[PDB]
This record gives sequence, C-alpha cells and structure tokens, in this order.
Amino acid sequence: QCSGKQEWPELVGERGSKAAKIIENENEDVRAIVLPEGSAVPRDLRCDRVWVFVDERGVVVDTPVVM
Repeated sequence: QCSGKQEWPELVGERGSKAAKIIENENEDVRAIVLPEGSAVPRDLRCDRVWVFVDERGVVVDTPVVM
C-alpha cells in the first residue's frame, strides 16, 4: 500500500516538465518520468514511480498516477 498523494488529474493539460516537478514536490517518495503518450512500460506495480504521458507538444494527456 502506497503512502501520500496517488493521482494528479489536475495536471492533465500542463507541460510535462512542470507536472513532473509538482508531482515530486507533492509526494516525496516518487520519481516522475515524462514519456510520450502510448510508450510501452513494464507491467509491475511500484509506490515510487509516476509515469507522465505527454502528447507531441509535450503536454500531459493522461492522468499521472503512482504505479
């Protein structure tokens, strides 16, 4: 079971770099990783990782979550 804030629906539509910094400030246990929308990721579960999926303009398009 993870601790701290688990999802950031409010960051959809923000620049990926800005989102990553907010995420890491708001939950000190996680690393945000900015990747293109649709990028293949490992199918494991972690409490210290937040995928930040962005469109071709570098803007967050999926809700970042701890996973």
